[PDB]
Amino acid sequence: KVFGRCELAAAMKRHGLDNYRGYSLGNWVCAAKFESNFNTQATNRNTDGSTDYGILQINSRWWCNDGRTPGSRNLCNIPCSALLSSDITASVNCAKKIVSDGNGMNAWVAWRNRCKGTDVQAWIRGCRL
Ligand SMILES: [Cl-]
Ligand SMILES: [Cl-]
Ligand code: NA
Repeated sequence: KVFGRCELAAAMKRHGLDNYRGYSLGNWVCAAKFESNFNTQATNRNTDGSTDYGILQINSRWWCNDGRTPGSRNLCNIPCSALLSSDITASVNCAKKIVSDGNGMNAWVAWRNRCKGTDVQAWIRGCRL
């Protein structure tokens, strides 16, 4: 599913991401914009053989099992394919564990390079929340 900006902001808010670990909603929307263009079906293979999945491009290296990432972990206890669902629950629930992992949203390299330190509130401006 490809979400509209405000539609995903509302879904993210409902699932508890607004100010989760201190990150206002626009940070979550901005990260999703640049990680997947708001497409729950996005996937992207990494050079080490791991794959990123979903609206927040969660990596199989640590967080989910895809049966093809040698030596990886499944810290979120879920098959990576669950992160591609039109239902964002798993992506949100696993992103909550990642952002609680000590590095905050720096875990998402696109957030660090394209959202951090910017006016992220613009990503939810105008949305009914
Ligand atoms: Cl594996
Ligand atoms: Cl933090
Ligand atoms: Na894995």
